[PDB]
Amino acid sequence: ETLNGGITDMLTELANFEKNVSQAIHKYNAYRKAASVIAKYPHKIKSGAEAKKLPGVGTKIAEKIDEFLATGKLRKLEKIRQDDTSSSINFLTRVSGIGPSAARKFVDEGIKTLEDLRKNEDKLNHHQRIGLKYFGDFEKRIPREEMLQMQDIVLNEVKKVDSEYIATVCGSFRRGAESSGDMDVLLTHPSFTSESTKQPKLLHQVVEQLQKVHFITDTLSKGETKFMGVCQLPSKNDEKEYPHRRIDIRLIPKDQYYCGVLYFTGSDIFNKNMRAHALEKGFTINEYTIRPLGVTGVAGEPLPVDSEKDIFDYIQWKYREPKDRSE
DNA sequence: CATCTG
DNA sequence: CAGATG
Ligand code: NA
Ligand code: NA
Repeated sequence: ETLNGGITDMLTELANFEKNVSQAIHKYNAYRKAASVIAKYPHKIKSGAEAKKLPGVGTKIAEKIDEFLATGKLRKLEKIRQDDTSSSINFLTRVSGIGPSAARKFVDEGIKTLEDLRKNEDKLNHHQRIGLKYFGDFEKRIPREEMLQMQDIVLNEVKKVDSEYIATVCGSFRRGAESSGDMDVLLTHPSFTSESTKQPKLLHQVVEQLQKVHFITDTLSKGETKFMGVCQLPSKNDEKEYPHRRIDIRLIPKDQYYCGVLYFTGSDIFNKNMRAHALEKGFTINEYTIRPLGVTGVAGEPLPVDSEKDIFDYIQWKYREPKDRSE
Protein backbone atom coordinates (compact mmCIF):
# COMPACT_ATOMS: atom_id res chain seq x y z
CA GLU A 1 0.00 0.00 0.00
CA THR A 2 3.01 2.32 0.48
CA LEU A 3 5.72 -0.21 0.96
CA ASN A 4 6.15 -0.96 -2.71
CA GLY A 5 4.44 2.15 -4.20
CA GLY A 6 7.09 3.42 -6.65
CA ILE A 7 7.37 0.00 -7.97
CA THR A 8 3.77 -0.41 -8.30
CA ASP A 9 3.71 2.94 -9.75
CA MET A 10 6.27 2.63 -12.47
CA LEU A 11 4.77 -0.76 -13.20
CA THR A 12 1.42 0.98 -13.89
CA GLU A 13 3.14 3.75 -16.03
CA LEU A 14 4.69 1.07 -18.14
CA ALA A 15 1.55 -1.00 -18.38
CA ASN A 16 -0.49 1.94 -19.42
CA PHE A 17 1.91 2.89 -21.99
CA GLU A 18 2.00 -0.51 -23.70
CA LYS A 19 -1.64 -0.53 -24.06
CA ASN A 20 -2.16 3.16 -25.19
CA VAL A 21 0.91 3.77 -27.42
CA SER A 22 2.14 0.45 -28.51
CA GLN A 23 -0.54 -1.91 -29.00
CA ALA A 24 1.07 -4.39 -26.54
CA ILE A 25 -1.92 -5.90 -24.75
CA HIS A 26 0.21 -8.85 -23.71
CA LYS A 27 2.88 -6.74 -22.19
CA TYR A 28 0.41 -4.34 -20.93
CA ASN A 29 -1.42 -7.06 -19.21
CA ALA A 30 1.98 -8.18 -17.98
CA TYR A 31 2.79 -5.01 -16.02
CA ARG A 32 -0.59 -5.20 -14.49
CA LYS A 33 -0.55 -8.53 -12.78
CA ALA A 34 2.92 -7.57 -11.71
CA ALA A 35 1.84 -4.45 -9.95
CA SER A 36 -0.98 -6.33 -8.43
CA VAL A 37 1.06 -9.07 -6.79
CA ILE A 38 3.80 -6.84 -5.59
CA ALA A 39 0.96 -4.77 -4.28
CA LYS A 40 -0.37 -7.40 -2.01
CA TYR A 41 3.25 -8.29 -1.06
CA PRO A 42 4.07 -7.82 2.52
CA HIS A 43 7.65 -6.74 2.56
CA LYS A 44 10.02 -4.20 1.29
CA ILE A 45 11.15 -5.27 -2.11
CA LYS A 46 14.87 -4.76 -1.88
CA SER A 47 15.98 -5.93 -5.32
CA GLY A 48 14.95 -7.50 -8.56
CA ALA A 49 15.86 -11.01 -7.61
CA GLU A 50 13.64 -10.77 -4.56
CA ALA A 51 10.95 -9.66 -6.79
CA LYS A 52 11.43 -12.09 -9.62
CA LYS A 53 10.60 -14.68 -6.99
CA LEU A 54 7.07 -13.59 -7.53
CA PRO A 55 4.53 -15.06 -9.90
CA GLY A 56 3.97 -12.66 -12.72
CA VAL A 57 7.46 -11.50 -12.17
CA GLY A 58 9.78 -12.22 -14.87
CA THR A 59 13.24 -11.33 -15.77
CA LYS A 60 12.05 -8.28 -17.66
CA ILE A 61 10.28 -6.59 -14.89
CA ALA A 62 12.86 -7.70 -12.46
CA GLU A 63 15.33 -5.84 -14.56
CA LYS A 64 13.27 -2.73 -14.32
CA ILE A 65 12.79 -2.95 -10.60
CA ASP A 66 16.53 -3.09 -10.28
CA GLU A 67 17.36 0.12 -12.20
CA PHE A 68 14.57 1.79 -10.45
CA LEU A 69 15.64 0.70 -6.97
CA ALA A 70 19.21 1.30 -8.03
CA THR A 71 18.48 4.95 -9.18
CA GLY A 72 15.38 7.09 -8.62
CA LYS A 73 14.59 6.67 -12.22
CA LEU A 74 13.96 4.42 -15.16
CA ARG A 75 15.36 5.36 -18.62
CA LYS A 76 12.30 3.97 -20.40
CA LEU A 77 9.97 6.00 -18.25
CA GLU A 78 12.30 8.81 -18.94
CA LYS A 79 12.25 8.46 -22.67
CA ILE A 80 8.40 7.90 -22.85
CA ARG A 81 7.63 11.11 -20.74
CA GLN A 82 9.16 13.26 -23.41
CA ASP A 83 8.19 11.70 -26.68
CA ASP A 84 5.64 13.91 -28.03
CA THR A 85 3.94 11.17 -29.77
CA SER A 86 3.28 9.24 -26.71
CA SER A 87 2.06 12.45 -25.09
CA SER A 88 -0.27 13.37 -27.85
CA ILE A 89 -1.90 10.04 -27.50
CA ASN A 90 -2.36 10.56 -23.81
CA PHE A 91 -3.93 13.85 -24.42
CA LEU A 92 -6.24 13.30 -27.36
CA THR A 93 -7.72 10.41 -25.40
CA ARG A 94 -9.21 12.88 -22.93
CA VAL A 95 -11.70 13.89 -25.48
CA SER A 96 -14.84 12.05 -25.03
CA GLY A 97 -15.14 9.65 -27.88
CA ILE A 98 -11.58 9.43 -28.69
CA GLY A 99 -10.08 6.29 -27.51
CA PRO A 100 -6.48 5.23 -28.03
CA SER A 101 -7.21 3.70 -31.25
CA ALA A 102 -8.47 6.93 -32.59
CA ALA A 103 -5.78 8.79 -30.80
CA ARG A 104 -3.30 6.77 -32.85
CA LYS A 105 -4.88 7.54 -36.24
CA PHE A 106 -5.18 11.25 -35.55
CA VAL A 107 -1.64 11.55 -34.48
CA ASP A 108 -0.36 9.92 -37.50
CA GLU A 109 -2.22 12.33 -39.39
CA GLY A 110 -0.65 15.08 -37.40
CA ILE A 111 -3.59 16.03 -35.16
CA LYS A 112 -2.11 16.33 -31.79
CA THR A 113 -4.02 19.11 -30.22
CA LEU A 114 -7.23 20.73 -29.41
CA GLU A 115 -6.69 23.17 -32.11
CA ASP A 116 -5.70 20.36 -34.46
CA LEU A 117 -8.97 18.93 -33.67
CA ARG A 118 -11.22 21.93 -34.24
CA LYS A 119 -9.51 22.41 -37.54
CA ASN A 120 -10.38 19.00 -38.51
CA GLU A 121 -13.80 18.81 -37.01
CA ASP A 122 -14.76 17.05 -40.09
CA LYS A 123 -12.78 13.87 -39.34
CA LEU A 124 -14.53 13.48 -36.00
CA ASN A 125 -17.87 11.86 -35.51
CA HIS A 126 -20.90 13.14 -33.62
CA HIS A 127 -19.84 11.88 -30.14
CA GLN A 128 -16.34 12.97 -30.71
CA ARG A 129 -17.59 16.31 -31.80
CA ILE A 130 -19.71 16.92 -28.83
CA GLY A 131 -16.87 15.61 -26.73
CA LEU A 132 -14.60 18.31 -28.23
CA LYS A 133 -17.12 21.01 -27.84
CA TYR A 134 -17.48 20.47 -24.11
CA PHE A 135 -13.91 19.48 -23.28
CA GLY A 136 -13.73 22.03 -20.55
CA ASP A 137 -17.13 21.35 -18.96
CA PHE A 138 -16.46 17.70 -19.25
CA GLU A 139 -13.54 17.64 -17.01
CA LYS A 140 -15.15 19.76 -14.31
CA ARG A 141 -16.49 17.77 -11.40
CA ILE A 142 -20.09 18.25 -10.41
CA PRO A 143 -20.87 19.78 -7.07
CA ARG A 144 -23.63 18.36 -4.91
CA GLU A 145 -25.31 21.68 -4.72
CA GLU A 146 -25.96 21.33 -8.50
CA MET A 147 -26.46 17.57 -8.38
CA LEU A 148 -29.46 18.17 -5.99
CA GLN A 149 -30.78 20.77 -8.45
CA MET A 150 -30.26 18.27 -11.35
CA GLN A 151 -31.82 15.46 -9.49
CA ASP A 152 -34.72 17.62 -8.71
CA ILE A 153 -35.45 18.38 -12.29
CA VAL A 154 -35.10 14.85 -13.50
CA LEU A 155 -37.37 13.25 -10.93
CA ASN A 156 -40.13 15.84 -11.40
CA GLU A 157 -40.17 15.31 -15.14
CA VAL A 158 -40.11 11.57 -14.89
CA LYS A 159 -42.99 11.84 -12.56
CA LYS A 160 -44.99 13.99 -14.92
CA VAL A 161 -44.71 11.68 -17.81
CA ASP A 162 -45.60 8.61 -15.75
CA SER A 163 -46.48 8.40 -12.04
CA GLU A 164 -45.47 4.87 -12.26
CA TYR A 165 -41.82 5.48 -13.14
CA ILE A 166 -39.18 4.85 -10.57
CA ALA A 167 -36.03 6.84 -10.97
CA THR A 168 -32.90 6.76 -8.91
CA VAL A 169 -29.72 8.60 -9.01
CA CYS A 170 -26.91 6.31 -8.09
CA GLY A 171 -23.22 6.88 -7.86
CA SER A 172 -21.23 8.55 -5.13
CA PHE A 173 -23.98 11.18 -5.18
CA ARG A 174 -26.08 8.48 -3.62
CA ARG A 175 -23.37 7.61 -1.07
CA GLY A 176 -23.15 11.18 0.19
CA ALA A 177 -20.22 12.55 -1.96
CA GLU A 178 -19.41 16.27 -2.21
CA SER A 179 -19.05 16.23 -5.94
CA SER A 180 -19.28 13.84 -8.82
CA GLY A 181 -18.11 13.36 -12.34
CA ASP A 182 -21.49 12.80 -14.08
CA MET A 183 -25.17 12.15 -13.44
CA ASP A 184 -26.27 8.43 -13.50
CA VAL A 185 -29.98 7.56 -13.40
CA LEU A 186 -31.48 4.07 -12.99
CA LEU A 187 -34.84 3.83 -14.39
CA THR A 188 -37.60 1.25 -14.16
CA HIS A 189 -41.27 0.75 -14.58
CA PRO A 190 -43.84 -1.84 -13.45
CA SER A 191 -44.85 -2.55 -16.89
CA PHE A 192 -41.20 -3.72 -17.54
CA THR A 193 -39.44 -6.84 -16.63
CA SER A 194 -37.36 -9.97 -17.35
CA GLU A 195 -40.02 -11.60 -19.49
CA SER A 196 -42.21 -8.65 -20.57
CA THR A 197 -41.30 -8.26 -24.16
CA LYS A 198 -39.87 -4.81 -24.47
CA GLN A 199 -41.23 -1.33 -24.31
CA PRO A 200 -38.72 1.02 -25.91
CA LYS A 201 -41.04 3.94 -25.48
CA LEU A 202 -40.38 3.57 -21.80
CA LEU A 203 -36.93 5.17 -22.13
CA HIS A 204 -37.61 7.39 -25.14
CA GLN A 205 -40.59 9.15 -23.57
CA VAL A 206 -38.57 10.29 -20.73
CA VAL A 207 -35.65 11.38 -22.76
CA GLU A 208 -37.91 13.40 -24.84
CA GLN A 209 -39.41 15.24 -21.92
CA LEU A 210 -35.97 16.02 -20.60
CA GLN A 211 -35.16 17.69 -23.82
CA LYS A 212 -38.62 19.21 -24.03
CA VAL A 213 -37.91 21.27 -20.99
CA HIS A 214 -34.29 21.70 -22.20
CA PHE A 215 -32.58 19.82 -19.56
CA ILE A 216 -30.89 17.51 -21.99
CA THR A 217 -28.87 19.23 -24.73
CA ASP A 218 -27.18 16.59 -26.80
CA THR A 219 -27.39 12.89 -27.48
CA LEU A 220 -24.20 10.85 -27.34
CA SER A 221 -25.99 7.62 -27.86
CA LYS A 222 -29.58 6.61 -27.59
CA GLY A 223 -30.45 2.94 -27.49
CA GLU A 224 -33.47 1.12 -26.44
CA THR A 225 -32.39 0.82 -22.95
CA LYS A 226 -29.44 3.10 -22.49
CA PHE A 227 -29.21 6.70 -23.10
CA MET A 228 -25.88 8.63 -23.09
CA GLY A 229 -26.24 12.38 -23.28
CA VAL A 230 -25.51 15.98 -22.08
CA CYS A 231 -27.58 18.20 -19.78
CA GLN A 232 -27.68 21.57 -18.31
CA LEU A 233 -29.10 23.41 -15.46
CA PRO A 234 -30.81 26.39 -16.93
CA SER A 235 -28.87 29.44 -16.41
CA LYS A 236 -30.98 31.50 -14.01
CA ASN A 237 -30.74 35.18 -14.53
CA ASP A 238 -28.06 35.63 -17.24
CA GLU A 239 -24.54 36.20 -15.96
CA LYS A 240 -23.77 32.64 -14.87
CA GLU A 241 -24.70 29.73 -17.15
CA TYR A 242 -23.74 26.19 -16.04
CA PRO A 243 -21.17 23.85 -17.47
CA HIS A 244 -22.40 21.03 -19.67
CA ARG A 245 -22.66 17.71 -17.83
CA ARG A 246 -22.58 14.10 -18.75
CA ILE A 247 -25.57 12.16 -18.01
CA ASP A 248 -26.85 8.66 -18.53
CA ILE A 249 -30.14 7.06 -18.20
CA ARG A 250 -30.86 3.37 -18.31
CA LEU A 251 -34.03 1.38 -18.37
CA ILE A 252 -34.22 -1.73 -16.13
CA PRO A 253 -36.82 -4.36 -15.72
CA LYS A 254 -38.53 -3.72 -12.56
CA ASP A 255 -37.81 -7.32 -11.47
CA GLN A 256 -34.18 -6.44 -11.18
CA TYR A 257 -34.00 -2.80 -10.04
CA TYR A 258 -32.63 -3.01 -6.52
CA CYS A 259 -29.66 -5.23 -7.23
CA GLY A 260 -28.75 -2.78 -9.97
CA VAL A 261 -29.52 0.09 -7.72
CA LEU A 262 -27.50 -1.56 -5.08
CA TYR A 263 -24.84 -2.40 -7.51
CA PHE A 264 -24.36 1.02 -9.19
CA THR A 265 -24.34 2.73 -5.88
CA GLY A 266 -21.05 1.08 -4.96
CA SER A 267 -18.52 1.49 -3.80
CA ASP A 268 -16.58 -1.15 -5.59
CA ILE A 269 -15.29 -2.13 -2.17
CA PHE A 270 -18.64 -2.21 -0.46
CA ASN A 271 -19.82 -4.47 -3.22
CA LYS A 272 -17.19 -7.00 -3.08
CA ASN A 273 -17.48 -7.27 0.67
CA MET A 274 -21.13 -7.75 0.49
CA ARG A 275 -20.65 -10.00 -2.51
CA ALA A 276 -18.22 -12.12 -0.60
CA HIS A 277 -20.47 -12.10 2.41
CA ALA A 278 -23.46 -13.12 0.20
CA LEU A 279 -21.39 -16.15 -0.73
CA GLU A 280 -20.96 -17.16 2.79
CA LYS A 281 -24.63 -16.72 3.48
CA GLY A 282 -25.34 -19.34 0.76
CA PHE A 283 -25.76 -16.73 -2.00
CA THR A 284 -24.83 -14.97 -5.08
CA ILE A 285 -25.06 -11.55 -6.35
CA ASN A 286 -24.30 -9.70 -9.46
CA GLU A 287 -25.53 -6.58 -11.05
CA TYR A 288 -29.11 -8.06 -11.58
CA THR A 289 -30.00 -10.73 -9.10
CA ILE A 290 -29.35 -12.68 -6.01
CA ARG A 291 -29.44 -16.47 -6.26
CA PRO A 292 -29.60 -19.21 -3.61
CA LEU A 293 -26.33 -21.07 -3.92
CA GLY A 294 -26.75 -24.79 -4.29
CA VAL A 295 -24.09 -27.05 -2.92
CA THR A 296 -23.32 -29.12 -6.05
CA GLY A 297 -20.91 -26.40 -6.84
CA VAL A 298 -23.23 -23.81 -8.05
CA ALA A 299 -26.86 -23.30 -8.63
CA GLY A 300 -29.38 -20.63 -9.57
CA GLU A 301 -32.92 -19.30 -9.21
CA PRO A 302 -33.33 -15.56 -8.69
CA LEU A 303 -34.53 -14.68 -5.33
CA PRO A 304 -37.29 -12.02 -5.26
CA VAL A 305 -36.39 -8.51 -4.20
CA ASP A 306 -38.74 -5.51 -3.60
CA SER A 307 -36.04 -3.20 -2.13
CA GLU A 308 -32.41 -2.86 -1.20
CA LYS A 309 -33.69 -4.23 2.06
CA ASP A 310 -34.71 -7.58 0.74
CA ILE A 311 -31.20 -8.00 -0.57
CA PHE A 312 -29.41 -7.35 2.73
CA ASP A 313 -32.09 -9.32 4.52
CA TYR A 314 -31.34 -12.33 2.47
CA ILE A 315 -27.71 -12.37 3.22
CA GLN A 316 -28.79 -11.60 6.77
CA TRP A 317 -26.91 -8.38 7.20
CA LYS A 318 -27.18 -4.88 8.50
CA TYR A 319 -29.15 -2.49 6.28
CA ARG A 320 -26.65 0.12 5.45
CA GLU A 321 -27.60 3.60 4.62
CA PRO A 322 -25.99 4.51 1.38
CA LYS A 323 -23.62 6.85 3.18
CA ASP A 324 -21.95 3.99 4.98
CA ARG A 325 -21.70 1.85 1.84
CA SER A 326 -18.17 3.12 1.70
CA GLU A 327 -16.10 0.02 2.32
C1' DC B 1 -22.53 -4.57 -22.33
C1' DA B 2 -24.91 -1.61 -25.43
C1' DT B 3 -24.49 1.60 -29.19
C1' DC B 4 -22.15 3.60 -33.22
C1' DT B 5 -19.62 3.64 -37.43
C1' DG B 6 -18.40 2.35 -41.81
C1' DC C 1 -20.12 -7.63 -39.70
C1' DA C 2 -15.58 -6.33 -36.64
C1' DG C 3 -13.99 -3.04 -33.94
C1' DA C 4 -14.16 0.98 -30.92
C1' DT C 5 -15.85 3.71 -27.03
C1' DG C 6 -17.85 4.57 -22.38
NA1 NA D 1 -11.68 9.54 -24.61
NA1 NA E 1 -9.86 -10.77 -34.67
